[PDB]
Amino acid sequence: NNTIINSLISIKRSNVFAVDSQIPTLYMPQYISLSGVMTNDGPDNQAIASFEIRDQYITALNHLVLSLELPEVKGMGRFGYVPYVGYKCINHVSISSCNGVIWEIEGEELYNNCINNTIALKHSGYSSELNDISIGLTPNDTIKEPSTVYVYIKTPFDVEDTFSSLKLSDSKITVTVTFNPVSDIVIRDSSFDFETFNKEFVYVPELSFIGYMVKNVQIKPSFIEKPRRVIGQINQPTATVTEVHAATSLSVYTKPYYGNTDNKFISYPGYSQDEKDYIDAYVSRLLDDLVIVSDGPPTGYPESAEIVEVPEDGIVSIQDADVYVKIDNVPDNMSVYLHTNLLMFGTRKNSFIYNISKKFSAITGTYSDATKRTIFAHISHSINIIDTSIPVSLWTSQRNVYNGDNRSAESKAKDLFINDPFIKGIDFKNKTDIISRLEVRFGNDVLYSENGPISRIYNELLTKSNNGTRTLTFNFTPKIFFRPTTITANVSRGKDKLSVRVVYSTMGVNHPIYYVQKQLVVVCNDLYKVSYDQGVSITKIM
Amino acid sequence: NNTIINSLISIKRSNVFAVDSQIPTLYMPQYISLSGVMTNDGPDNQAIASFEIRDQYITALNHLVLSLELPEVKGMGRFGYVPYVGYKCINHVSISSCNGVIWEIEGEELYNNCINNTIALKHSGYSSELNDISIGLTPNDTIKEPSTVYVYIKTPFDVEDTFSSLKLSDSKITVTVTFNPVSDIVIRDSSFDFETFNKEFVYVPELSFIGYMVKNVQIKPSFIEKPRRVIGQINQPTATVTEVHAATSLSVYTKPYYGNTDNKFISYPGYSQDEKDYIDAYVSRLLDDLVIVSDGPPTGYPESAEIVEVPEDGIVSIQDADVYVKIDNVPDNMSVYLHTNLLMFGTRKNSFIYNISKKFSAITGTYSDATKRTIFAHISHSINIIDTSIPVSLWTSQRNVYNGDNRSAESKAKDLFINDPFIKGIDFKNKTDIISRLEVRFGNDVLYSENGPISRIYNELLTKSNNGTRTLTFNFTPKIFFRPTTITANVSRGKDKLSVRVVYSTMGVNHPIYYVQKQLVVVCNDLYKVSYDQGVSITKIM
Amino acid sequence: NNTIINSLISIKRSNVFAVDSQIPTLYMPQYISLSGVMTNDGPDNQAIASFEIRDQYITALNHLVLSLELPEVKGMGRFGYVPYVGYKCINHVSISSCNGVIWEIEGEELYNNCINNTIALKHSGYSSELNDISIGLTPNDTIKEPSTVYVYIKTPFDVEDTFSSLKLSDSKITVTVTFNPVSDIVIRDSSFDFETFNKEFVYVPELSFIGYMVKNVQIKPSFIEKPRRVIGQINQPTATVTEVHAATSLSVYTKPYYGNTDNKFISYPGYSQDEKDYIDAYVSRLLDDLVIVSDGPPTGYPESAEIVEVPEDGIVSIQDADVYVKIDNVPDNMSVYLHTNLLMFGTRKNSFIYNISKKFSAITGTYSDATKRTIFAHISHSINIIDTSIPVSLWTSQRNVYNGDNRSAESKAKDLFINDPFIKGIDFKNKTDIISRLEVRFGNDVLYSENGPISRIYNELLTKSNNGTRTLTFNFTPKIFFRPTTITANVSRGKDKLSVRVVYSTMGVNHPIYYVQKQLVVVCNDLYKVSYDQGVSITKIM
Repeated sequence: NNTIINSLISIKRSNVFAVDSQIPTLYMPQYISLSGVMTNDGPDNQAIASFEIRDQYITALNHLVLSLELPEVKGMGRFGYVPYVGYKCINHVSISSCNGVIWEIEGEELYNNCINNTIALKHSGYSSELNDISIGLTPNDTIKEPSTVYVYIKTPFDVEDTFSSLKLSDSKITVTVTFNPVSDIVIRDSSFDFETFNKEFVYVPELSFIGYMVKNVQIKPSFIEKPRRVIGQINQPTATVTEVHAATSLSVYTKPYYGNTDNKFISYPGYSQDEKDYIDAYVSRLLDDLVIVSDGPPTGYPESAEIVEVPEDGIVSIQDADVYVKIDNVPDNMSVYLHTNLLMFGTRKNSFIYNISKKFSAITGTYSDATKRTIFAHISHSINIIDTSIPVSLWTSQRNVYNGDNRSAESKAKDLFINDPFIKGIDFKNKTDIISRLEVRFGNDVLYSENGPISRIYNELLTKSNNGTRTLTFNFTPKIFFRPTTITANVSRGKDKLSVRVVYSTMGVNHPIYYVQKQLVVVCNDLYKVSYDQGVSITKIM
Repeated sequence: NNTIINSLISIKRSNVFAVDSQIPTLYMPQYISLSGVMTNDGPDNQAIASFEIRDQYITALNHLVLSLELPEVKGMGRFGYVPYVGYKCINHVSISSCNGVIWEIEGEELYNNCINNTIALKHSGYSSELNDISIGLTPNDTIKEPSTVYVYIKTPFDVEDTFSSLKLSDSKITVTVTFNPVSDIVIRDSSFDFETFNKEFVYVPELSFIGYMVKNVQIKPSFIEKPRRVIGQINQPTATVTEVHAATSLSVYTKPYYGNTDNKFISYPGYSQDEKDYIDAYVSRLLDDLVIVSDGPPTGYPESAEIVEVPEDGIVSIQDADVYVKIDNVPDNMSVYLHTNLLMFGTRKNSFIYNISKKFSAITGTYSDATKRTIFAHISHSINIIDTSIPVSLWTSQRNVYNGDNRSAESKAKDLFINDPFIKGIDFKNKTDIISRLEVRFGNDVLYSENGPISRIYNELLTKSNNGTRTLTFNFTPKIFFRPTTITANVSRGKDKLSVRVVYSTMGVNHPIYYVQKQLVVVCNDLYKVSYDQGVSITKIM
Repeated sequence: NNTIINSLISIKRSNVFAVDSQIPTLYMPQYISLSGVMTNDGPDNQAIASFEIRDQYITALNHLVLSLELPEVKGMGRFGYVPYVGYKCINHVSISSCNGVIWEIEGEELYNNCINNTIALKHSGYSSELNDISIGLTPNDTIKEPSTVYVYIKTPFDVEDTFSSLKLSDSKITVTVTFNPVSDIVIRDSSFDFETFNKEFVYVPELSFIGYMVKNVQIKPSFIEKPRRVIGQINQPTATVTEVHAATSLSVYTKPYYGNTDNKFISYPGYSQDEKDYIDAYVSRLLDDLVIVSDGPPTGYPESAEIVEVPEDGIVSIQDADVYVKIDNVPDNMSVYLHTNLLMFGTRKNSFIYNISKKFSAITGTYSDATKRTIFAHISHSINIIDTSIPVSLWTSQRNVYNGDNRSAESKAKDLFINDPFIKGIDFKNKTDIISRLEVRFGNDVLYSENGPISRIYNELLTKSNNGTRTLTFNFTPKIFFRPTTITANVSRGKDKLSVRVVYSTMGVNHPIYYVQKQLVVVCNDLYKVSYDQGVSITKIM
């Protein structure tokens, strides 16, 4: 061993075993919490909370956390909050000064920036207590107990802590939070008295931040990135963000538009949010009408329903599709029935039929004489996240030549209103990639084009995220310590804008998901200079 | 595309594409492992392992890892290790030189610092193999096979690798590990011969660390943070840490005190540690006594037990509560019975009753003729984490007007001794927040006060942790490269101390968990200067 | 509160609230994707894709991503891709210039470097769509739909983004990807027409990278680490990497060699890759032959099979082992049977026996008259990851004194060919540590020796990984900004090499897994200097 030590044993070297331990600026942090001023004026009387931060001792601040006291939900229907309820109820956030807006973000973009922060996401409300679809039995029954959720309003001032902090520069800072209508953050059946709930519900907010009391602060200018959103017209595959002079990134995604529907869906998995969870919740809801053990032909189904007695061999053939169903402990007086067309969709009477019953291979279970119901054991099916994301209105579409919804009255009563504001793609999990081509143009010249989502793969790799978006990043320079790298305009050559064009993929004219309306969302991060001369001021880089 | 590359094309610029690649200090790392010296003197003859580090070539060190050789557990009872068994058996760790203690930590605080390190936590012993509750059948049977567990003793010397490393100078460094009783790290039934196990069990430790052999080390002074904790009096909502002169943080949490009990609990979920897992383990244990299938009235239950035959409609009414129990394949000669008061608690006769049977709404299952038992299918219940965290001693408490434990002898035999040293709150998962208010005072002046756990929300956000504590951090300055920012005393004004006052929520005099004793835990991180002049020396900042 | 802000209120201090915001090098990033040139000119017509990056505008590059287009798999057998299919089909990657190879890696080492990057791993092909063992029913049936996977080729140029980027000193850079045969990345039964699949399968690659267009680049030299591996002779417990002059790390692991077998295994868990998942998949496959309900003695099993009728008390004794099997709803004309020796191994008659039936304690379930099969409720067993990792060839081994595979013809038909190239250890999860002692020698001198895998514990702790390897790291100096610390050679003493010796564990008294052939793997990271005098050049540090 000693011979290797002697093999170890003159150049100028950097000390990697000691540090010169520099003394920082003298400061003292403090967690400050303020109650706001609530306003409900004009646009559908929307809720706006205003917080004024004016202190001679608060020199700088960062890490904004908005808390919300959710009330006790009493009643008789089925009710649950959407996952991350705290983020979903934020429509817009705006930080301002005497000189105007310093930074502002749309609710969905704040969520998108925090999507990879599991801690922040939990805090906003991701619990079985909140997200499970609870049931009221009596008019005085408690559906949900009161709860407090915490929303981390991630800002550019948190990146490098004290270094990136917002300096107040002897000015009043006003944080303004615009809320989404409570209908958005709630999942309910028709049975629930939403009318009374909507009237009585009030957002109860409190803004908290980390304040810094700094002795002899030496302020210098900085740069900030402001996200700017462009939502295209319904089913328009283009968006243009004008006046692009110094952008650090460009993000592209799609959103479904459910305005052509009642926002009612057959099932929701609640707290369990995996792709398998959405599917299982759906299959579970259909099974009660799909396999019926009755004496004799089942009653209470539309005349359009084709309920067939299962043969001795257990195989029911629905055209090309074969469904094997074998139920144990069936009474001698009863028979096993299969609903041959629970949900079906067709463009013409001679067209291809999209039938949900055809999506089942094998159904096995045991009948309970005690509870007079079937307890399914093993199911073989080809159901997917797209089926679970079909608004019930699209099965009943004018475009559908058949009845479409052949379920029982009971099943239809259990349908849920889902108005989740932050849905992407055409499914609840944004699994299906509906973009075949992406084309970005700086002016009239093609800046980037792709077929596969390589820009999404890079976005996920570079940010270590499981939920990325097709993103072009122009800045690979360290934040705060350097002026960000940007795509830079040439007004003379008319390179004032970024135009995005997509080429969507298609399904059969016979799949209800074909009729889901899409909107293209383009997000641009513009570079701004922060000056602290006469209070806090921001200037667009040009 | 070329017009955009021409749109890209004199200011002083920082090179972001090249680096000057500076030569570091000449060193050679080495993984060194040492066997210690075991001592069992004085306080209940507690186990203390001592490791002496001194090598003409070891210049500096970091990343301490304690290996523990767990023996083969042979015998007849039910036995399991606590999750993260390696951390749980550490009572205290102390690094010291000829000049005295350099750094020391209480076992629970070392665990708290490593709670967000999933890798370190797995290494300490978190598996099906160690943490499941295993069963012995013969006196020579193997309950547990031998295993090695690795405990990462996180120190302030690992933060910035070689830069933050502990320099040994020429002094002898002594690492001293104080071990908790084996009783603490084991979960067992009464059937297990713990008496023989306790006598025969010996901690078998080995300390490993990364040692650096540095040629011509140039040592400079440093700063280190030392955690200091104060445990309040049983049930007292106050604690004070005296002599606070330069603290970087203050943390507040509570701990249950189970000294007033036998430390016996009805159930443990083993390796599965989710809130649902604790609850499911509990429900599973109760169900065997809760719904009985017998010919006729069930036998072998206390006279105080009220077992009722389930009516034809399947609904059994226990006062206000309605329990629906429908079991399939019941023999013709037998009936279904419900235990109306399995577990009961009352402080007064003909007054409020905490009844565990009332916590069930629906119970379905099928009777097995082959194994003469019920295989429960679906259970609707309101059992919580608190219920699963009630010691069984409290159900039998002298406060209790009722017998309380109306379970079978068989059920009671399956109860488990749990002595896990690192339990927080009043439940096994520290879910229930028992602090309504927190008030911190620097001297006589209020430094901070809160109602909601905002300080915990910030602690979780700032440290990216799922298991935070109400913490006030005063240092937001980068570690190692800067002198930490601290709350600084003014002895003249009497600002020598930090006094914590909480306000506890209450469960109610008729809830068995009301009788769980609490302890306030206040943790203060004091700033210290490290000098390497005459061996390693530390000096408290004042 | 104000008295504490006055308690806050001259030394030179570092500004922690402002930054001088330095302007970076003027650049513009771009995501570039190129189609390659496919070659199959030996050794065994192995597929080699070549990508040439020659651009007057591309100054530097990093973040290489290989996309592969997987075709539609049509046919009749059972087929599934291996988890992380994208990484598994890479045999070798080589980046080179006019001056030769700059950096190259063996496919397994690229995977090992990316094993802790969950995002990259998902992208390469980890999904129920890709990894589930799918079934074809007709010769025209679609087993797998077409899919695209993305393989992140992690290089030393991504570490510090633009700073660590590969500069192209106006030279053509050629990326060369060598592909493993498609057999390696596929899991199939005998029924599948692999012959036609292998003929028709073609790798369809596309290389993507982040190019940087830099104005007035100021290039400086750098250092790079190149992984180099040596695979020992079959069952030889030693390996030696020659010409070691400046290594930053040394890694040691073993690989099973399944060449002495048909690469057929009884079960695979598909997408579900937990240790429990592998075990459950295995137990599920054995159960159909383990507990038989027939009239009367079961038929279609080898004469060597010992199938016993389960007694009234339900307990069947297989020597020391007791198996309790209780099946419900068994017809009056039928009996319950237990296969006493489903799989048995021995190298000597009337000596030790490894019997898989003996690894079961209890088996319960209910017979379905409807599907004429047993639905197993609860199983008590002692089956582990090793048992699921034993090739069927070892049961049929010449050394085996018994028949070995006493399963039904049906069971044997469901066996799967697994040729996963990146298997470590002797089990599918590399859980079992088969090294009792490790000894590393730099020349003739012992550099390091250990018994337990402390080097693996440190590797996992230091890199924050769940799947580490026994690794000695010599560099603890920050990458890019410093010349890496290395173990240095002394050619005179013959310290030119690193010689590793291992003592494999006996793996138990009579385990078939002891006859799985092992290959000791040693990986060395050699330090290379990157120079740009004329084009891009590398030089091995000596």
